[PDB]
Amino acid sequence: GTKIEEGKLVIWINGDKGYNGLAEVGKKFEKDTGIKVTVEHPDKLEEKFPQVAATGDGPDIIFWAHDRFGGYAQSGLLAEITPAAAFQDKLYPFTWDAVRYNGKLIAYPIAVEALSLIYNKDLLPNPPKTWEEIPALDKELKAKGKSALMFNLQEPYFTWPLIAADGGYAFKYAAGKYDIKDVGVDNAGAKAGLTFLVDLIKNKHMNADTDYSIAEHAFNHGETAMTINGPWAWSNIDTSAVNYGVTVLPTFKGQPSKPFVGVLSAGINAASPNKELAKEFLENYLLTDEGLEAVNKDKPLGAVALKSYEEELVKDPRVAATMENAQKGEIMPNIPQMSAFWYAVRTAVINAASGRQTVDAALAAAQTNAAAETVHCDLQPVGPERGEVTYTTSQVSKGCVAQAPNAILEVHVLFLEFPTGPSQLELTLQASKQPREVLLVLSVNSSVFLHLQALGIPLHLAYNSSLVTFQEPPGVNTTELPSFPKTQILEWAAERGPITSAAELNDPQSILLRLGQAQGSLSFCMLEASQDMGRTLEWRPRTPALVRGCHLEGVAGHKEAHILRVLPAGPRTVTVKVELSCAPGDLDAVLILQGPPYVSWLIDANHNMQIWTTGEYSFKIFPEKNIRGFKLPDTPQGLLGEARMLNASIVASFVELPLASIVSLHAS
Ligand SMILES: OC[C@H]1O[C@H](O[C@H]2[C@H](O)[C@@H](O)[C@@H](O)O[C@@H]2CO)[C@H](O)[C@@H](O)[C@@H]1O
Ligand SMILES: *[C@@H]1O[C@H](CO)[C@@H](O)[C@H](O)[C@H]1NC(C)=O
Repeated sequence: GTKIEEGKLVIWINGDKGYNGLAEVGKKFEKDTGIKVTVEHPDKLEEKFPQVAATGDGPDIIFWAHDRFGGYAQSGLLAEITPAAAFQDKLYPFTWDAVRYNGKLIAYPIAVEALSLIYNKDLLPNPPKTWEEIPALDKELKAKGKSALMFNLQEPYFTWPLIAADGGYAFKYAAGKYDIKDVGVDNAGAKAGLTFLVDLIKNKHMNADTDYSIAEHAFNHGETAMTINGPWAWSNIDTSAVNYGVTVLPTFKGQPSKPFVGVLSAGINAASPNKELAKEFLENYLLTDEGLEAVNKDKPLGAVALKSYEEELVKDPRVAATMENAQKGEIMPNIPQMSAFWYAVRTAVINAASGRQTVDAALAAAQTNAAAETVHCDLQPVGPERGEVTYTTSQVSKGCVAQAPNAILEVHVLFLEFPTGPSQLELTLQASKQPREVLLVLSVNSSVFLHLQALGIPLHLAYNSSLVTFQEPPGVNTTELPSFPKTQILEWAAERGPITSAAELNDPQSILLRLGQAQGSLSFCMLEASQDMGRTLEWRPRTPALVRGCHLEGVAGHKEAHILRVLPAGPRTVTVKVELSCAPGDLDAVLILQGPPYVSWLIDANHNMQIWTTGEYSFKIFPEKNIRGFKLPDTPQGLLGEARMLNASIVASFVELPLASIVSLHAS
């Protein structure tokens, strides 16, 4: 995972999309502006983004169907989109409606996705028009060693068209609003579609464990005559020798299959310093005939939101079929509750298809699990002038800690990466309790002025003399760092001695390295993503956390709530420093500290404020006096509600951080 860096763009998009073409567009944008663009497709990126954006990192731009973005915007994780009317006129209005949340545009619409029925012409010159005739057809095809239909059953998105065919829906829309207390997952028609699916699996016309890979591999090799998929899937079929047609989904109970219409959208991370660059890229490069053509060449986008290129794409009969099915379905709601809904429906379908539940029990349960938490406010990013949060953590982008029994020399490796320009770094090596000599290998990404503190350590240095400049240089204990890739640097260093710790740090402001603190028993040091270095390494990153806040409506008086939520495995004391500036002589404020059960809080504040925490807390002035905490809500909205209970009209600070040792908050 590439961290955010000012002057560059990170982009997340699902692994089934045309990220190759999108990266091509990024190479164009880089050529023009000199801004590099890194496109990646992490697994479950839609569930990862909300957690990662709150820490300040994550992609500058996230690509996903609109249904999720509402959630993100409720948590204050997306910047407001303010395109010029001239640009707004270039895309269809309804695609803008998809990205409308509380009157604000939260993303850019890209494409319009809808599932279609893909069939093999050689196997099925005349594909059935109804679900009901599929079984009778699968008998005939199984006689020939084939199957009628195979599509992904592990995601409710693919099976929804049949559930919704009769009276099935997610959230009823009326009076210009979605009613979150009205859900149509457990109704009769949904039960009928899902019961017909369960009847297909029950008769061995489909395999309950079939997934995306199984269905794609099966259809591309001619094992099955039919599959259900979206535009993105046509490319891999083109490579295959299969002669395929793309047409309207079958009817169920005489009614057309209603797929959920998605709108591939690009949201701009509220933690991004490159917002203006992301708007430039999305508006003037990605959304053009050329850009959308480059992406669509890799993986078809379906119908694009951009009108000029849509007028060309509609000439594709496959896109025409996508539109035909989309016209019969329902654009997904974009509300924050959709996530929960999806989870529920998922576990329902699965459990109902595996036989663990009856359709009735599975769907009733779905209706109950879809219930979402109470929302107390819409969070909003807070600017630097209002508040700033800096912290020290033990977590690293990549890291490893290991023990070296009997080793006469131990090796520590640091892969340090910095943005453009000279950077300043403080590095301190802390001696272990007692003669073992140490090797420090530090490779740097740019020029760095370094304060190295190593006291009573028989230390050897390995670095680049041209990039690293010392405030206090040593004369003799130095080795010129060879220019290898990182893995080869690790092996080169291992040729001198075993590696006890290694870490890749992005734009570190300060670093502390503790010798002889090796945790557990691990003899080989292997880099793992998002590793917790424990006591071995503690560093202060330069990028600050994402601070958020809001106003709690219907709450009298002026009372500020400052919330810090530490994210999740042993007893840990988090130091929390609070500096409130321009605070009135008498200020009513509360500090809410939420974290796992194993976290104690050590509080130091320049102001006298209420204290509301989990676990236990102690003031920095009274180390050994322990005050037991309360049981606090786990969710962000839960904590906001706890703030409302405390008569807080204004949430001044809201921060979410992982595995933090020290946390300094500042608010004015
Ligand atoms: O199944 C739950 C899932 O449904 C939708 O995800 C789609 C997505 O819209 C398509 O672009 C493509 O990636 O297929 C996905 C299903 O595998 C929702 O957009 C998503 O929020 C939800 O998790
Ligand atoms: C530092 O590394 C990051 C990612 O590895 C890269 O984007 C950036 O350009 C590098 N800095 C320099 C000065 O090359």
